[PDB]
Amino acid sequence: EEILEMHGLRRIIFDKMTKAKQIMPHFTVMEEVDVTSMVSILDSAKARNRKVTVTGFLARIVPSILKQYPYLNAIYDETRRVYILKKYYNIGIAVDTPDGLNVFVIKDADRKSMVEISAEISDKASRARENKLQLDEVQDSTFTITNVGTIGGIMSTPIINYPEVAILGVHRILEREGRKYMYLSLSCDHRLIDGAVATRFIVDLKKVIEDPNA
Amino acid sequence: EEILEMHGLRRIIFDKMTKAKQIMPHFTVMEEVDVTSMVSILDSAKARNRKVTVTGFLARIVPSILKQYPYLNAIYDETRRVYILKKYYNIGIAVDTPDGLNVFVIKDADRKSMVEISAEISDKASRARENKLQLDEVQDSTFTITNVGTIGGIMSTPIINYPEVAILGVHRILEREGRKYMYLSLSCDHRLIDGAVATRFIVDLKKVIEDPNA
Amino acid sequence: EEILEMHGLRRIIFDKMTKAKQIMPHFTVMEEVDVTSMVSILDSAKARNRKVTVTGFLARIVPSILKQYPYLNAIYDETRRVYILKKYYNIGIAVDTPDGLNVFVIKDADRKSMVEISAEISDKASRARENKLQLDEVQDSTFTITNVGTIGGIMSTPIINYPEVAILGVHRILEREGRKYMYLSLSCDHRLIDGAVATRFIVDLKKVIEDPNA
Repeated sequence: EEILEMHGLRRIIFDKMTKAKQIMPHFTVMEEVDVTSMVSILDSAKARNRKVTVTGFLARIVPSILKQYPYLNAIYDETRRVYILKKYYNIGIAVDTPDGLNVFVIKDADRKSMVEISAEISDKASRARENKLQLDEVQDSTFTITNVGTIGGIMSTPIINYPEVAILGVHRILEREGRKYMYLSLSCDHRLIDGAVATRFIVDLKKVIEDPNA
Repeated sequence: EEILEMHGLRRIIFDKMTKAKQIMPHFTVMEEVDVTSMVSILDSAKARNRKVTVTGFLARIVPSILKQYPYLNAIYDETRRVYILKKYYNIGIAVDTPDGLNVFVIKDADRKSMVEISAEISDKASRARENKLQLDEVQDSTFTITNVGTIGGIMSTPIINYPEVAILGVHRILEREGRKYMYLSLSCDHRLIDGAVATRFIVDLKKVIEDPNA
Repeated sequence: EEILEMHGLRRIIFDKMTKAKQIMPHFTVMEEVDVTSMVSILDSAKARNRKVTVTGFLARIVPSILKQYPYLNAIYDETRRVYILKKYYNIGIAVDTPDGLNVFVIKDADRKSMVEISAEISDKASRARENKLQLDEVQDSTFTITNVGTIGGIMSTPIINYPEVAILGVHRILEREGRKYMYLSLSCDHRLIDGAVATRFIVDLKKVIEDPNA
């Protein structure tokens, strides 16, 4: 066998993790979403004004509900028993780059329209692959979203990006009967966030992918 | 952006949850259940009787299945080595108060009718929203159950209330095809609760909800 | 109320699990699989070929796909600094004993046929539930599987057999359309197995169960 060691980016992502759930107890909850009301909304706009990705539409909605539920847009400090509830919203996006999993951020997401946020993730991801991305662009994720759906998968239990307080898992689309379905999940620090309040969050969010007309 | 320090109640959970998935490695399972037979025994004793809730119900069945699966109801102590299994089954239950989440214990659930159990849940739940609960009433839980199935959600990897040795996760009543199913989840310390002996229990339970004609 | 502490097997697993989800942080993804082609492939081969098990079938394909993601067939280490990816494929498949859970290795599995495999898995099994098993047959698992779908449960968050770096949960099969599906959960270490690769693995498994023919 060939023993192989640890890298830079690999040593980072190793470390982020060994710590993330060294000190954040993970709770994870899910619902499903009648995404048919969603799915077509991109297809009509993928018709005129490419693009809006699935990643891209979600990041559009997610902030305005973290607005109602503040406990989820927050950070975990080393002053120990402490807080940082961030009022501004820069959301993280986990992408696969040939070296290892890289998180980056959408500058004030609660400001950007559908297309912009989607043109940006396009801008940064292929730039994230060619490993030419900059110090400021990977920093200050108040919250973060992980899509596996462009590969596959029903539902996962993702590990929260430290030191945020919450992460959200996008997955593959379904087709139950005869509507378009998809499972979403939520993982969080089960101390700064209850059971109930994590779930109360996903339903208010679900309701705006349920009703994009709201 | 805002700050602050860890609160009385919130801090008790903070510590409890860190010392939860800090000592106890988590294993969770999910089994689907047909609650159709259940739903209408809810709707029939909703009218000619009253109460007997989605929660208040399960609390009635669980203590007897724990009579068969002894490993599931014991609390984990100070000393490593030791386990202590308990022969007296009172279940704790997960109510969200305004002051943070709570766990009260309807005692010896094996000697109270679905009605008492579902009065006692609401009796105590109503007072839990004023933390006007007695220190006595929130004690000694051998097992615990948690209902987001009021607020929403189809699936969970929940956190065992420490020092108990497992937990059960109640969810939303999805209607697939023409009958009613809700997913259940059970997490537990996989040090004494094996791969099988977890599934074996939630598989034995799956029966009891799937025919309350028992 | 009964003390009862720790025995032989109980100690080996307790200790093995305490330390498992104590170093290795646990990310896990689920995929649903159309096993109708598999299931009918069993029954045509059961009416005449004595074998093959749900396990053993899965087990045959497993090493094939580890030969495509080098990372999942690996085992963690002493001094932190190291990782050792394994090149031969020995799949440890875990069944029940009377004392608790056991794991044993169906060794160099990429060579053996589905009939070959399933005869071995059922052999070592009835042995291990008699605790009549060699130090030999419990050697170098490069990768672990856990079928509780013989008991029930659509899914679980199975914890990786230490220090192997991936695991796979096998589950209860349910009829939908009604076609035939079950869920496939793969847990693993999130230090190496980035999100995308876990999924990229269990879409790459999901695709083989669905097309056993090309």
